[PDB]
Amino acid sequence: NNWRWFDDRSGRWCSYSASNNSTIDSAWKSGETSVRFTAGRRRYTVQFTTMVQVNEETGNRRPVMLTLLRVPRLNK
Amino acid sequence: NNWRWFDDRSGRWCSYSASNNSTIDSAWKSGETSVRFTAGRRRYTVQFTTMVQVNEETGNRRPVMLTLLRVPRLN
Amino acid sequence: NWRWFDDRSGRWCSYSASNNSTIDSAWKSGETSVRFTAGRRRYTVQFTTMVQVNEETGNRRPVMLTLLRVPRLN
Amino acid sequence: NWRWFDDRSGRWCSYSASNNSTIDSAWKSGETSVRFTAGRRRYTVQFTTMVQVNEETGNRRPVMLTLLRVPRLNK
Ligand SMILES: Nc1ncnc2c1ncn2[C@@H]1O[C@H](COP(=O)(O)OP(=O)(O)OC[C@H]2O[C@H](O)[C@H](O)[C@@H]2O)[C@@H](O)[C@H]1O
Ligand SMILES: [Cl-]
Ligand SMILES: [Cl-]
Ligand SMILES: [Cl-]
Ligand SMILES: [Cl-]
Ligand SMILES: [Cl-]
Repeated sequence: NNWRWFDDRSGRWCSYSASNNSTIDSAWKSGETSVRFTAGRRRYTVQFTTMVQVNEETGNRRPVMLTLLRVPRLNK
Repeated sequence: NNWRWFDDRSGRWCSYSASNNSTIDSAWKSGETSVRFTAGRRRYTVQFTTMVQVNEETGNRRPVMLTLLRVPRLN
Repeated sequence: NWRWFDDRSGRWCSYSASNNSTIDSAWKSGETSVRFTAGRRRYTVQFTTMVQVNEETGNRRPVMLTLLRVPRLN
Repeated sequence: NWRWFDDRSGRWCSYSASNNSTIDSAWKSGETSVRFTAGRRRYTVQFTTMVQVNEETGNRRPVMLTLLRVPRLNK
């Protein structure tokens, strides 16, 4: 949905699974400074103070972004 | 609770109930141009293209806003 | 990019070009408030409550900041 | 207010004041992209993907726009 992480291999921003997006976005809305999530057993932490995702198995750091919708909304 | 409506009587922005905030925020995230909700004995439409809430019983209009959290977050 | 709500017309209204520039400059500088005048009336915008206040009467009208989509559409 | 991500250090990095101003001026004017130079390096920032492209090598560096809280907090 609205969070993305950048894949350096493909050179593209990528969406999370619905479940992981909801876990991240819920922690964002609750004021937490970081959040843990998994893809299967693979562990990750998103650090909101640096906007980086840390792969907790390889240590690789990928940037994250929060997409923003226009305000006000455009007419259809 | 990230949506707010302005109360001209008190001069303050006000929160929605958790459930009404969720209805509004779910329609916002889904790309809808407006959303209806019920609070007490009144039905309201939030018009996202104008950022105004309309009381459908009386026609009264109140402005709305979406709060935004800082990016990046502070330590 | 800044607007104030006019309850008489029931609509958000744009600020004048100069008032918009004055308000947006203070916003970007991290200030908590900014002064301006319109129609020979003195106002303060309070960014911590997102309202404009008539300094003589105390009347509060809400303000909003338009936001651009991120990413941008093609 | 604009930042680019450095995959070597794993950190977001600031632009020079002049390059930040070039990027932000194009952002505010509705452009879909903007070119800038830093020394011998030549880049395009693509706002539709939030990526900076090195015009010589094609290397992609993600970019971000910092966002100030609304409403603002008291000091
Ligand atoms: N940003 C603005 N830009 C242009 N016009 C504005 C703005 N803000 C308000 N106005 C207009 O400014 C006018 C006043 O709104 P207000 O400054 O809030 O103060 P009050 O409501 O206590 O009215 C104060 C006195 O003015 C009258 O004679 C009344 O009888 C009062 O005696 C409205 O027309 C607004 O649309
Ligand atoms: Cl990268
Ligand atoms: Cl990895
Ligand atoms: Cl009402
Ligand atoms: Cl004005
Ligand atoms: Cl590069």
